[PDB]
Amino acid sequence: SGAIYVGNYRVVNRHLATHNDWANLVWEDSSRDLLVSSTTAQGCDTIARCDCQTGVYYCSSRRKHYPVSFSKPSLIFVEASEYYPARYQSHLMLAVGHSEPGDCGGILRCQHGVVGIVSTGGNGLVGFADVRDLLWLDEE
Ligand SMILES: [Zn+2]
Repeated sequence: SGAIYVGNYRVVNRHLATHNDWANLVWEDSSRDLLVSSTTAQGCDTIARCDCQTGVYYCSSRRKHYPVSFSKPSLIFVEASEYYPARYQSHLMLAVGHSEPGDCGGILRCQHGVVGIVSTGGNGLVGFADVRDLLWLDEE
């Protein structure tokens, strides 16, 4: 589990979104595994605006933050998980590291701020849904 809080937005894995999220929907994209809902309180997070490929991510199934190198966001085939069938996921970054389903929502951060959240795992990789292209998260 986990979310990003920026402005009056809450960014969550689409597959973990709640009824309240869907009832206060700003934007969602199944192909990206992302959903954004509206918040009353202002968020603590800053979104990275950059093309970093190194950062640190939180792994709940290890209670640890790990430094990682990761690929640039792309359209990647993802094997079946507990929460999706095998499918193509867009805007996905991969790193070598540990990720189980409940690790979804852990933040990946670089020197510029939040890069994305954990969205995929298995076979010794961790996949992250990028948010750095969502420039509208920083305004309105
Ligand atoms: Zn960066």
